[PDB]
Amino acid sequence: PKPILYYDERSPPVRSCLMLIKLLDIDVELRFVNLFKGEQFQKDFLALNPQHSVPTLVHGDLVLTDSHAILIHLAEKFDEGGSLWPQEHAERMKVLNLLLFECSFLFRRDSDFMSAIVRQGFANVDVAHHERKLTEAYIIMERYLENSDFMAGPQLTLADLSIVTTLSTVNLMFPLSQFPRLRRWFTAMQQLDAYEANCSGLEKLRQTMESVGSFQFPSSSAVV
Amino acid sequence: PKPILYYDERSPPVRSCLMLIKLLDIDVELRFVNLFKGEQFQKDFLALNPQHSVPTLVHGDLVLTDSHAILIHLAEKFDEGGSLWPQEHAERMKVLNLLLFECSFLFRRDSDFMSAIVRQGFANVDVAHHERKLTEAYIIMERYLENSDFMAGPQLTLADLSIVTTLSTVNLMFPLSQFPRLRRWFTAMQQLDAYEANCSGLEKLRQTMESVGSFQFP
Ligand SMILES: Cc1ccc(C(C)(C)C)cc1S(=O)(=O)Nc1ccccc1C(=O)O
Ligand SMILES: Cc1ccc(C(C)(C)C)cc1S(=O)(=O)Nc1ccccc1C(=O)O
Ligand SMILES: Cc1ccc(C(C)(C)C)cc1S(=O)(=O)Nc1ccccc1C(=O)O
Ligand SMILES: [Cl-]
Repeated sequence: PKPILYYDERSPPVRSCLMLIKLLDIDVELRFVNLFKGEQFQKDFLALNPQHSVPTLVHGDLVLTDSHAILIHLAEKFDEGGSLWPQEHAERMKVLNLLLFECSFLFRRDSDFMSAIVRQGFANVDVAHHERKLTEAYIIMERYLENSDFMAGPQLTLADLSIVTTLSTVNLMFPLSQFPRLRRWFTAMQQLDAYEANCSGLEKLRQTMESVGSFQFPSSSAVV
Repeated sequence: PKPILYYDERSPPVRSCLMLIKLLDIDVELRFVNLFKGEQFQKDFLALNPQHSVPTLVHGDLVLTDSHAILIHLAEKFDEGGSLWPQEHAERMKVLNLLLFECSFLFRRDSDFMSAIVRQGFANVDVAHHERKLTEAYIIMERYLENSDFMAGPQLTLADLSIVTTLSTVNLMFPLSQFPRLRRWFTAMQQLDAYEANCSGLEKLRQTMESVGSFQFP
């Protein structure tokens, strides 16, 4: 039975899974869950995933409710032996470490910022506070890229797929002018055929956020 | 060379690593980084871990900056063939899925609440708001425990070690009396010899929070 992905492409973690699915040419059934309308609280979806979150993957009996587990599972089943989720223990641990950075730091802070916009309206958000917190994430990623060409080493890994979607979302608001390594890396990610899977949901998120938050992202910020 | 763990045992994720180290008899060099004094910001540690977070593990050339990577790494290096980090793919994915629940949901929400105390003062925290957020996490774990004795299945895994330390920290404020499966699970975890590794840091966190929060837990 082929994998089933419950998804809303506005979510950066969803887009990371879509990028991997395109990159590896995985045949997956897509089932849309509209987060803006609250469909993640439908009784049947809640029973499947009590965290009421996307992405959620159903693959046979296996139910995964975190993008980072979905990325690892799909890499192991469809990029077996490959370099996205590298074979050598230390290289694999490096990728895992950066996946968890994305979960615990970059996504956490972007989520905090974007949900404050939705709850309060942009005009009432402490933007300087969130600018400091997300600039710190930029600094950390710049450090990682000062030591290696991609996030977790010399070649593309799951860490880049996980991080680039949330980075592109942060960068709707906050420019990368002061971060040359992160700009070079982001530009390189944008040249990948798989990055096409990030573009549509990023734009839909931009539209939804501007509407719900009553504001406009500065057009000059996003690297394009 | 033996692993080096940079730690402050007030941190629940740190305590999860301490529990695994005791559980597996890992010879580790502990290096205390006093988070209350901001030692995670001095130049050499920042250069080591720009996230300025504990636990941080240095094992040869490998530098891990997240408790869940540290748990997996130590289980793979020191408990190959064990049930804590099971080899079968579906079981391993299930443990991984719960480790990420701890990171993304349970710890995130407990960190939100505790941060609010430190930043705003306990007297100014919207306790009802955080009670709702953390009770939702209790509800989810109760569902996870519906038909299995542990978080990720019939046996103790890394997921239980990760979750129990944060759970004990949430439980400083919010009791478990309404969640029968979760309360029984927690009592069972407290019977593990390895759980002794959680006790000191939990008490030190309580004391530090009550001092800085200018308050006193229930
Ligand atoms: C991850 C995510 C999914 C869906 C959305 C929209 C439906 C708003 C387009 C936004 C985001 S987001 O990355 O911008 N973060 C939030 C923003 C607002 C509210 C909640 C969150 C959250 O993460 O829970
Ligand atoms: C990460 C951290 C930093 C500083 C502290 C001291 C209170 C000891 C200064 C504790 C922690 S902690 O690791 O002990 N957990 C939290 C406790 C309070 C607020 C936030 C957190 C959190 O992690 O977010
Ligand atoms: C199914 C399996 C069997 C044997 C192994 C090893 C011999 C490599 C331990 C690994 C796996 S696994 O494909 O499920 N592995 C990981 C999953 C999540 C995070 C890290 C790993 C990892 O391998 O380090
Ligand atoms: Cl593989």
